[PDB]
Amino acid sequence: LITDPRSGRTYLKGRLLGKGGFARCYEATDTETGSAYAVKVIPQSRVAKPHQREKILNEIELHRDLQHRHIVRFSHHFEDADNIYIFLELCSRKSLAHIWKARHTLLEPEVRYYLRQILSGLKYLHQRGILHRDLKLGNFFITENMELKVGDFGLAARLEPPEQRKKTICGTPNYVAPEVLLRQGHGPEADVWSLGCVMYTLLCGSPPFETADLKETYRCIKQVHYTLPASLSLPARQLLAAILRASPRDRPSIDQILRHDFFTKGYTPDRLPISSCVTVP
Ligand SMILES: CC[C@@H]1[C@@H]2NN=CN2c2cnc(Nc3ccc(C(=O)NC4CC4)cc3OC)nc2N1C1CCCC1
Repeated sequence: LITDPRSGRTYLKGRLLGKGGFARCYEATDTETGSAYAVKVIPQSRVAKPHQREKILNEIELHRDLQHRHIVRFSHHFEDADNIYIFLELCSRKSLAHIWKARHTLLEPEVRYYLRQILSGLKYLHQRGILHRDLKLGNFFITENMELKVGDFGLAARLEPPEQRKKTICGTPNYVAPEVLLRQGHGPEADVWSLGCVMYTLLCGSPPFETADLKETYRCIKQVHYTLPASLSLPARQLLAAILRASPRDRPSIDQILRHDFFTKGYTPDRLPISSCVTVP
């Protein structure tokens, strides 16, 4: 159907892109200009409580001015008594979670190709004093040009000193850093850890601390108990080992990650073919 603001400007809702607690996403085209967006439709009732209202407002607040080629462009939002409509950059090639579901694994140059873009995106965020806090495949949006845009600022936060930062446990369990599980909160090092998990998932097929239970995963994270498949290259295993460190201060910075042999000695394609979304390039 149609969506509209205070100006009466209409937008045609296309296909449902996805759901997940608690927003429905659609492709939305402006009726008068044809401008396409990825619209997050949030029911007002699901964000009526203060904590849920604050989460939604923070996402909008932090996402608003973010201008980087490796960051989803926030377009605009508006709201009525029923919904909150968040208009975001539509990325025609879905997400790395969609590609991962189709592929299971990516080849080393592909992982390197996406990791560079993710790191470029994250660096921009970190330089702006914003922590993503929810780095996962599901949050890396792919355009028609096979350009990765880091998205979903639903858990984004202002980077705060250790003593000041909220000590809340949040973020996708398979990607969450041990200091977060230890109620020390998220620092830039927690985003770096999530990237180590991203890298591992893309190379091996599954998150490194994935188990049957959440409790067991949390124990595996805290003890940094995971297996490095023998088939991954030495620079890939070296980088995964440097990144997946229990102590946040022992982890490399984004600049250090990018100066590691995995990136410096490895082949990075200038572009990946569209076909790589569903099958080996
Ligand atoms: C709009 C919400 C987020 C997002 N946040 N920031 C940018 N975002 C997105 C940008 N582009 C897209 N693209 C798409 C995602 C899934 C599909 C897809 O076909 N989904 C099939 C299961 C029905 C198609 C997309 O574009 C044609 N999704 C976004 N997503 C997806 C998250 C899950 C649903 C949409």
